[PDB]
Amino acid sequence: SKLPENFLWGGAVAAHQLEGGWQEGGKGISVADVMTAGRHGVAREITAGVLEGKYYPNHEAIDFYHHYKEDVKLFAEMGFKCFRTSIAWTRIFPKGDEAEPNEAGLQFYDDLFDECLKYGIEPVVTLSHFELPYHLVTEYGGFTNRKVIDFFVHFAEVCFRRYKDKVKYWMTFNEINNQANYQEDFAPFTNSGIVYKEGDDREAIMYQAAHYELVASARAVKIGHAINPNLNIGCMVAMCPIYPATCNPKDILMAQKAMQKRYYFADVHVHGFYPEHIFKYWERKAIKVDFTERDKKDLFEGTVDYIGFSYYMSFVIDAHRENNPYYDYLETEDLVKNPYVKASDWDWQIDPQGLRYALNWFTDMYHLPLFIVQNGFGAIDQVEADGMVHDDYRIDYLGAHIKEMIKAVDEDGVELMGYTPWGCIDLVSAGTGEMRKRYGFIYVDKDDEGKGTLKRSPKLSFNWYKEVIASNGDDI
Amino acid sequence: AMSKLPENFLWGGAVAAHQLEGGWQEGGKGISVADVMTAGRHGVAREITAGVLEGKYYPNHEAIDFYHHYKEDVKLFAEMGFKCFRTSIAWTRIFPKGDEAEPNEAGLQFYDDLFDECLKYGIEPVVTLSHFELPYHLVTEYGGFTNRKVIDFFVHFAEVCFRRYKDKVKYWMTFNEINNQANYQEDFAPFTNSGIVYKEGDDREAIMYQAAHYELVASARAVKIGHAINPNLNIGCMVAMCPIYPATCNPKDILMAQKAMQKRYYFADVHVHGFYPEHIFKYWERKAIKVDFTERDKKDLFEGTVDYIGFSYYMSFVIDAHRENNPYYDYLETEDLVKNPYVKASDWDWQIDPQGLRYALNWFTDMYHLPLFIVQNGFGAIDQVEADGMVHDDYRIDYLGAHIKEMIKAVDEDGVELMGYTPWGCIDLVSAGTGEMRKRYGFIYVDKDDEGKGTLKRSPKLSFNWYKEVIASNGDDI
Ligand SMILES: O=P(O)(O)OC[C@H]1O[C@@H](OC[C@H]2O[C@@H](O)[C@H](O)[C@@H](O)[C@@H]2O)[C@H](O)[C@@H](O)[C@@H]1O
Ligand SMILES: O=P(O)(O)OC[C@H]1O[C@@H](OC[C@H]2O[C@@H](O)[C@H](O)[C@@H](O)[C@@H]2O)[C@H](O)[C@@H](O)[C@@H]1O
Repeated sequence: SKLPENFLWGGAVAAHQLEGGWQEGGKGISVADVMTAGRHGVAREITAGVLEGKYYPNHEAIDFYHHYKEDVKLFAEMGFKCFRTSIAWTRIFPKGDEAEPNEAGLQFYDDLFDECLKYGIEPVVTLSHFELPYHLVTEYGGFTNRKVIDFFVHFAEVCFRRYKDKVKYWMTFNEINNQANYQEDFAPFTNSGIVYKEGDDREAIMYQAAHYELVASARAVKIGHAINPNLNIGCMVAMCPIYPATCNPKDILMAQKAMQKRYYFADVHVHGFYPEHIFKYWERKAIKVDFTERDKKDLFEGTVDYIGFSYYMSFVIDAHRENNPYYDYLETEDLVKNPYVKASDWDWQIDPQGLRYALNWFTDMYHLPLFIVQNGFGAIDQVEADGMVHDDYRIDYLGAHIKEMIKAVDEDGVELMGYTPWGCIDLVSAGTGEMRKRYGFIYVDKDDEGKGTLKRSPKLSFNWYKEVIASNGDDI
Repeated sequence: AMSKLPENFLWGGAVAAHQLEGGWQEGGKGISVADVMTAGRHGVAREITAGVLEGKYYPNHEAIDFYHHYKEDVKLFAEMGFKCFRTSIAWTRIFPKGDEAEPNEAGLQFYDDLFDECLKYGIEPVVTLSHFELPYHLVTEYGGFTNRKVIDFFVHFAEVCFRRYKDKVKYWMTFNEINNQANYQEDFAPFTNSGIVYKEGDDREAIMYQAAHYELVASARAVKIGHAINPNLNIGCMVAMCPIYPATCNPKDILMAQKAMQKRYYFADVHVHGFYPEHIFKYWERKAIKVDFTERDKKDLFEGTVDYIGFSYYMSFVIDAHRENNPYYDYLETEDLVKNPYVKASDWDWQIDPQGLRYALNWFTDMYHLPLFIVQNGFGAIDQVEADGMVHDDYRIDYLGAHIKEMIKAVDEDGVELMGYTPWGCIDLVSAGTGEMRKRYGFIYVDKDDEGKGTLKRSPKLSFNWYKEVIASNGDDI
């Protein structure tokens, strides 16, 4: 085979997107519990707490909390070699600032992790995934507050210890670089728990939180390895490679400066220091960041073991916008459409070839092992009279990507730990809080009005993926 | 009130021993590879003759007699106010055949006198150990750098120079533009980079990779002994940086660009990181290229990484996926590249893209986080002397000006770490590619034509006083 024997095939999810039981076992209100439903072309509403008259899809989600044994069993039917999820911060520390963790909460993950380990499924765990306690947001302002660093490090330490011999693979902060787009409220609210107000420099406040998180990460990495040196602790960034529209030298420069801005987090996770261009940017913009000598030391001592990343699409930038003499990157303004590729009904361009670019790029910059912890295809699914979703459009997409990651390993020589398709069981979509935007090999009976039996049934892609794993990639 | 560039920025001018020196037999200097290369023209290759052949014109034999003129010439460098001066040590001046037990004293003394003369004016020498001029005996007798035995010979040479000049030269580089031979389809680079003489049947690519590996090992070893002799020496690598742009956002074009860069600059990853990128090893399998490569070599490479990246910039390239039957995205420099439709070009069809210099600087910075040194940049054009007795080379001034502006942006806005800036061919010399005098790069005009005649008189061009003023104001006033 072309992939190494122990290659980690699996499937990915996040606590707040699937678990449900948002109030069970003392679980506290998380940022996710206050975001209402939306849709393609309509933003999710972020409320000042749980308001009457609103629908909050994450509250009940797909009730994985009461269903996990049945679902894990399916994951084992496909033959997962691993399973990625996050530990819900608000199940361990309801409000965030407690001196002691919620035991019921630790127990739930004990029970979940034991369940996977029965079938030989190695857990892969993300510490923060879009679900910090909503209390740290109201009470402290989220990761704008330096003291929240220690709250995260407490939470991580607790988690490392309880699971030091059950969980081999960890990631600190989910897609730490989504907030690179400070222009809208989603990323800053979910990466970082930032609610903006009048006169706030949104960009300035984003960089501070990002810095606190990068520093929280480096401290957590360090502490993990002390507890169990064998732990593998990685970072996690959303990779959307950014292509220059043409060989016009300005487009070229725009592309390079955009990548630099979108992925400086990686350089810090990896090299242990900020690149010079960020400081130059801050000076230019008069952005001041609370950045200490101790921070600088934590960052250099807390670099990651591998890079985990999501991949769904690629972008294209050009130099069309004038009044940009410094070549700033505006995610909401500088991006144009790639004429050479197709897209989803949500307009996420489909570019499997970009997965290979990405893998090569990470490899060339960083020379660390890599882990595709999210890749997937969100689409409308229908049920055929035969009772099964025939999702060949999903199979085609996953398929084309696998073929490219294999080329990268076999022809290019990148070290890739594994591959984890995203939303492996139908779940509440992050960007939209939509059920109708489905990603799973497994269909869950529930719609965007929250009606349905919630019964699960396999999709056409279920057996397909099963054969993929069993063939270790030789059968696409 | 500070400048955008550091106060100790190393402004200077660059050349190579075999293109200006002459005295190609003086002091027992041996025949080098350049001494058997005839003169050419744009479109017409120089001829690589087997030995020095009667009835053939070899322009490097006399060049501009800098060997006799150096003192007055260095005086001109001082007049413009150079902070540094870059040249190479002619290998064949130290080891005429290359395999001697003991070095040549007269050759050593020459560079002693030359370096002394620079320092009399406060000009810091920047030295390149191998610059397209290895001993020709090593070609005929050993097969050049295709022979593991030449690693030793080179390191012995590096060692002698490091010793002799350990308190005179602070800035060194090992192999000039070591990556040119990435273009192995044509004879030039492989023969100048590496002393390779191909015959019918050769796997040109495979042989290039071997010589390159040996030079990379020889480079690591030189770095290590240089530092042992004096840990303060700055010893760098030297690569030709022609950045390679994808034609369009077609993913296939994007990938051709990334893979081309990977192919053309792996040299740098080795110099900097101290090991090969995996993609090379993978590539070598697909091609069944066998490279003689010991654990000892592994160790040397990993331990002799460089202090800084010296590079040359002249232009940007463009690539696309138009070529058929390339399912693995191999890179052929003579076939995959297309013209940039957005820029202008010199009379020798070199494209002018100063913004590409800024891209280059960020690329090195992003990949390697080392100090960079722009050690060659220049504009080759036809000069004519006006009635005031001076060449009015505004074209040159404009070219250099534009590049300098971009590099300032890289520093002042992008934060790259740049040690200095060395316009190439600061004095009119014999060109690499063509062995031409008419392709002038200089701030200083040398009266000598392509038929070998002229008084060899030196005189300032208009750019002379321009550069002087660029330096005096540390780039403030371009
Ligand atoms: O549910 P969604 O909206 O389809 O998102 C998919 C899945 O991937 C990750 O985020 C997806 C993307 O959402 C935006 O922030 C940007 O377009 C991208 O940067 C980002 O990758 C999340 O990890 C996950 O929770 C999402 O459900
Ligand atoms: O060949 P020229 O006109 O002298 O210009 C090159 C000059 O700078 C450096 O570049 C070498 C060039 O040789 C050509 O054959 C290639 O096509 C170019 O890509 C390459 O840059 C040399 O280091 C120097 O010796 C040359 O004089």
